[PDB]
Amino acid sequence: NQIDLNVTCRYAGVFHVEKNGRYSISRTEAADLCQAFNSTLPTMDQMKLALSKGFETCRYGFIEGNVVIPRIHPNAICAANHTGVYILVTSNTSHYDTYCFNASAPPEEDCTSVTDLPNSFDGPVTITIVNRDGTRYSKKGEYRTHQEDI
Ligand SMILES: CC1(C)CNCc2ccccc21
Repeated sequence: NQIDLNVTCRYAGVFHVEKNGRYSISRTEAADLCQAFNSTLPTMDQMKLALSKGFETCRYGFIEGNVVIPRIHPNAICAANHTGVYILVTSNTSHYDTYCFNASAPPEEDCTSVTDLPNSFDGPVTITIVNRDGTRYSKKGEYRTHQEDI
């Protein structure tokens, strides 16, 4: 009963969260997960500021209202060479990664490790935050509030 949450640097308080290293988060689980990080889904404006601070990924993830990939550098295999906040227009499917926004974060690039999920609740799941440098923080708990997600 174990969940890995892969997280990134924060950029103006925005970071990327990838569940179990695969597209596997629904829109409702996304909201709950950001809540567990005392965070919210970013707005498009918040994402655009993050991007300007140096944030890019090669993964689809939820923000408030859309599924996007922030791109700085054009790369053929990431959002088809687009730069800027690329918006997913057409897809059959509903599960992606998520982005989260933490207002308490530093204003620009913060590439320190994440070492807590301060707002997770009581539960049976071993939840592991995995940083990009491999550093890990684990705790027993739960964050999903929708039965359909469990
Ligand atoms: C950069 C990213 C999301 C890419 N997929 C693997 C992984 C693992 C730990 C932290 C971050 C990542």
